[PDB]
Amino acid sequence: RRTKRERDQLYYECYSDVSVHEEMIADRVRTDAYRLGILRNWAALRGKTVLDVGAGTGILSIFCAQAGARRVYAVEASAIWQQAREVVRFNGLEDRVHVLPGPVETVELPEQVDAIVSEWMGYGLLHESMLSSVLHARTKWLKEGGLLLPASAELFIVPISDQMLEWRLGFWSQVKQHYGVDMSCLEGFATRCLMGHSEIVVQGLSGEDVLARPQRFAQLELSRAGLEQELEAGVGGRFRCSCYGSAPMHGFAIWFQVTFPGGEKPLVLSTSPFHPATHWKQALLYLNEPVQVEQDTDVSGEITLLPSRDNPRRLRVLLRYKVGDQEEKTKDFAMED
Amino acid sequence: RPRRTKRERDQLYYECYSDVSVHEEMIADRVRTDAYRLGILRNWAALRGKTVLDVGAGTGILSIFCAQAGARRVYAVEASAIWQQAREVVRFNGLEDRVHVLPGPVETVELPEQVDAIVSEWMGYGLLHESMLSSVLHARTKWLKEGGLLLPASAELFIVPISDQMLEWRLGFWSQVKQHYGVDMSCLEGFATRCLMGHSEIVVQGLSGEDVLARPQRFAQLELSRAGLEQELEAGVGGRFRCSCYGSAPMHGFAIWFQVTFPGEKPLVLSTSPFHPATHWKQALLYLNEPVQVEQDTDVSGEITLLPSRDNPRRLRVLLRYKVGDQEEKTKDFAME
Ligand SMILES: Nc1ncnc2c1ncn2[C@@H]1O[C@H](CSCC[C@H](N)C(=O)O)[C@@H](O)[C@H]1O
Ligand SMILES: Nc1ncnc2c1ncn2[C@@H]1O[C@H](CSCC[C@H](N)C(=O)O)[C@@H](O)[C@H]1O
Ligand SMILES: *CCC(=O)Nc1cccc(-c2c[nH]cc2CN(C)CCN)c1
Repeated sequence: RRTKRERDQLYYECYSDVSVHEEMIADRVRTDAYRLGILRNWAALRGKTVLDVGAGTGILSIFCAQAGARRVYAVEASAIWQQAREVVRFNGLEDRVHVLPGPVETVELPEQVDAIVSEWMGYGLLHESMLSSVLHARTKWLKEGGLLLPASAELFIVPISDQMLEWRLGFWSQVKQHYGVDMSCLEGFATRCLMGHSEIVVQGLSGEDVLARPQRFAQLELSRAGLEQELEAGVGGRFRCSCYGSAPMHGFAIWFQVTFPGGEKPLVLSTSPFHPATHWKQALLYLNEPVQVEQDTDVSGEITLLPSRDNPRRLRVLLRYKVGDQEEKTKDFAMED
Repeated sequence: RPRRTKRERDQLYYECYSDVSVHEEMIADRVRTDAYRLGILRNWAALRGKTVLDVGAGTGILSIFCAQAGARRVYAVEASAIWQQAREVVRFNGLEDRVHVLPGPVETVELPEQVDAIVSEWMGYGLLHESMLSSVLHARTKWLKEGGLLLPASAELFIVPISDQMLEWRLGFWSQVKQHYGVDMSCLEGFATRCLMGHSEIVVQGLSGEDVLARPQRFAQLELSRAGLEQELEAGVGGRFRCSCYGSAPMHGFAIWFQVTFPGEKPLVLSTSPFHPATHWKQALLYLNEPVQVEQDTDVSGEITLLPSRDNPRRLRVLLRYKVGDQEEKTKDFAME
């Protein structure tokens, strides 16, 4: 029964709480990437004007002030804007950073800007669907030739064997050795419960969980004309890879990176399991049950990321896949609550 | 609260026990599962050739422990769909003539006879969350023979003031931002305090000795054979407490926890204390709206009541009144997260 005004109310109220901003600012990989991406673009920002789309606690806007921006419009729709105003005033930057309450779509800036900065990425890159707000701002408020930070995003997929899941499935066969009762027969049940659902699971993996070379399946250049329409229809594509070895394959992980223009050279913020952990972790797409793979087992497929039917802020993933000689299968996932 | 009928609430409660994760967590809790295993086997003399009712058999584990103790017949009653898994575990262990899995609530299930003993793991967070105890007492009245065994036989509830070191780290986070990022966010401590302490939810979290500010106090004792215990549960259980603080510390509120006792041999105690080995129950934390500074010998006293919530009688409510030093008496009314 959820309307657009109610959905947006609930979405923004979630960002009014401290925990989510604590988690974001405690993410050093994330927050340093933005700090360093901003400072490397000093030449484009010094004396110039910036729009921070979704300013939160104000931190990115203040990085921009510190890079030399003449003025920063810190726009924020959640009640956290009040915290941002307090932080700006506390750092003595009222004259340089103007906190503006409300959605960026309807906010009134006194001028167009030279640059946009935004941390808009959700789980699986596109959960929350905030990118359309950034693009709306770009069209409405960014000067011709202005700077967009980050400037692009890329999506990757790979087959995985999730070590933690494997222990959880193996648990039931270990009951006998712990307590002298054989519960190995609940393995099928544990599998139905943990793998047989159609939810995207957000969980951090290591490189040892990755079974093949990761494949890029989409590239999003934020300045590309028609990107809004692509997001609505769905982004993605085909992939193919070969497994390294014997492993119980559980499904796929997806992740992203975003890239900032260089000064210097281009800075990449990555959420790969081979790279230092971030609060995004990776987004796991589990098969209904494990499939044993071997060295050189072919894994192919096709994936589309799109907004859900009944909630446009909820990521949906449509997956088609083939593991070795098993027939092609499909699975339709939605982001877990 | 959005209105649900009794039948609907009960259905949602049992459906949550139909999933593997809670049973994995319970069985992985070695402290819990070995307490019952040993509590049952120590009572071999009262169980040899005798009949047992397992109230809320789940995956069937306690019922099988009872059969292993020499029980002649065990009735494994389970209202959640997990009864199907119990039935299969029993068959797989070759115990189908001794352990009989019976589906449905213990309140309406028909046994062929009264029993010599009841075993049940009925304890929720803060002991009484879920309100399962009344079902065990219902089964005692209806099915347990006069002089019959009850496992466990009693429960006790404890309270102590705490300085949560983890919470103190989270509140101090905003003062550490300048060091990492060159942006001063120390002014958000107040906001973080309102968010993390100002709510009225019971927070379930594992503490240790370093978090405890005084000698723990027992505030209630529940003897399961006591007449009219059912009525006490509905009216609320609890009592007054007092203690004296050990040293200087920001007091954040209180922790409560419980233990239950099995008849011996000597008597086995399953404890959920922060000074004892960790369990899945952790402790239940009752935060004040903001920290209060205490000193050595600061008097902390009050009265605490645990009772069903009004809208959901399976949700634990806690009525607390307390006084720290010469601060005025305060009250706070909590509900389980
Ligand atoms: N259309 C919109 N207009 C304004 N703010 C928005 C928005 N959509 C999302 N937001 C806000 O954008 C923020 C994304 S999280 C990023 C917070 C902050 N920039 C930081 O880096 O720490 C949230 O605070 C959310 O409420
Ligand atoms: N009134 C009732 N009748 C039957 N089962 C009940 C019940 N109230 C709760 N239960 C069940 O009691 C169990 C409590 S959890 C304990 C599970 C199992 N005995 C073990 O020790 O691992 C749950 O499976 C729950 O569904
Ligand atoms: C499933 C119904 C329900 O809400 N149960 C509930 C609520 C909170 C936490 C748990 C839980 C989580 N892990 C294990 C358990 C059960 N545990 C508290 C022991 C119960 N006898 C369950």
